[PDB]
Amino acid sequence: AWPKVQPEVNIGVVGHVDHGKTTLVQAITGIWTSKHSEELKRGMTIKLGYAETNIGVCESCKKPEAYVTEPSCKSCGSDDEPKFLRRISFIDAPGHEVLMATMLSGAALMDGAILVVAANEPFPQPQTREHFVALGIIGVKNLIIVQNKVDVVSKEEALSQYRQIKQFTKGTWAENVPIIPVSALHKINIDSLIEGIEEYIKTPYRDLSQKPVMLVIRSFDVNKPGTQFNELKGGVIGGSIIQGLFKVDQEIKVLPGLRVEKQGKVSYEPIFTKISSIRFGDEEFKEAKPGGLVAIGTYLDPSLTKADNLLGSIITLADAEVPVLWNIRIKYNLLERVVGAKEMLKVDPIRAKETLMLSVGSSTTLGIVTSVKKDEIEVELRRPVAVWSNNIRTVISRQIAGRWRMIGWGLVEI
Ligand SMILES: Nc1nc2c(ncn2[C@@H]2O[C@H](COP(=O)(O)OP(=O)(O)NP(=O)(O)O)[C@@H](O)[C@H]2O)c(=O)[nH]1
Ligand SMILES: Nc1nc2c(ncn2[C@@H]2O[C@H](COP(=O)(O)OP(=O)(O)O)[C@@H](O)[C@H]2O)c(=O)[nH]1
Repeated sequence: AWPKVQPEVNIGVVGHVDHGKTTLVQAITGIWTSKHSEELKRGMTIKLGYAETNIGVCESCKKPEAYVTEPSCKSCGSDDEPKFLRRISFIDAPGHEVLMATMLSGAALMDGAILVVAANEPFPQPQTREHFVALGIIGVKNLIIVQNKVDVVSKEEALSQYRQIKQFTKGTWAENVPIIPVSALHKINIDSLIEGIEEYIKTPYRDLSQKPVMLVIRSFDVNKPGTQFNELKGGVIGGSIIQGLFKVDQEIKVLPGLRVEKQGKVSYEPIFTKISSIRFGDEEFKEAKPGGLVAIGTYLDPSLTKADNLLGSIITLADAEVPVLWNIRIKYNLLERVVGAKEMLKVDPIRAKETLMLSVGSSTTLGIVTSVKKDEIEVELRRPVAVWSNNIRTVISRQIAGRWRMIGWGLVEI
């Protein structure tokens, strides 16, 4: 049989609202991310859609038809069980997509991505352009561009758009990003895309020795009304593990931790607890490595997690040595101009004393610029951030319009 393992890679599906995301993830996993089917034990997030599936391959059959997401090769001859390759995950935003602190969270999480393009829409729609830059900012490594709705246009028209795309990434990092044409609605050429993600979005190297770090993006009080006091469960923490691994029964801590305001002065003292359980989807595990969205059971007073109280925090082992700074130094790189409302907009260089919004992992706090230089700036922060590794990508954003907007990215230096 195939093994009941956990996902080992996260793929985010980004698509201009109405190009195919929700349906495309379904054509692959067989699940509908956005609005869906179970909560009694089905993995949930702050708001974003999420789905997982196994990936296999039939040894006898030819490709791409040989890739399967289920343990069967009948579809092409064999009564033989196909070869398992890996279990994967998909994340996307329900009938929408950026939401501004969401696209920033899903960044330290995404291992690769998929840009959905409607084949019956002139390329590139505005929202696609910004998705495109957002991905560059985010540092999206492995990318695949999917030409959706290809079944509603002619081969020639599809080809026409194909070129437009190829000659839009003609001079960017996307230079070679593959373009795969499909129909998520009617499921057409879906097998090629699965080949395409097996080739272009490979599972990243995993140094299992690195110190464990998980980004918290969800947390709650699982207890239902009526629960008896001696029978209630500890708080629960949903997040994605970035590096290392966590095991049930390990002592851990939450950073920055608990916000305490003694003497009218704010300050955060880390929150300690132990892992009571690890769950991926609806199945329990012993350990939790990077890949997929994991649910961690603790021994925390439900008041602590209740209603995503711990969102933006990170979990590490109790003795892990992780700074928690209220002032950080960032080696940055801005954008020349941002996708403005009308047509464009030019970004002003970082001016001192102006308030910005940085993203660190699943964190997003506002800070005041205290220092500003060619390649570096320093900022005071409203709330502190845990810095588990040296250079951790950060996303600088400015309330350009009336709405915050990415204006560059940088590395947190310590
Ligand atoms: N690791 C782990 N995860 C669990 C356990 N029990 C439940 N979960 C997680 O809890 C999730 C569902 O949470 P949910 O019941 O919707 O929280 P809630 O009851 O809406 N919080 P509230 O009652 O304040 O509205 C599932 O996706 C599942 O993974 C457990 O014992 N261990
Ligand atoms: N013809 C065609 N229609 C599609 C395809 N994928 C999705 N659709 C249509 O678009 C709708 C879903 O749009 P949706 O995926 O929710 O937009 P999103 O939430 O931004 O991803 C469905 O009602 C489908 O009828 C496709 O591959 N081909």
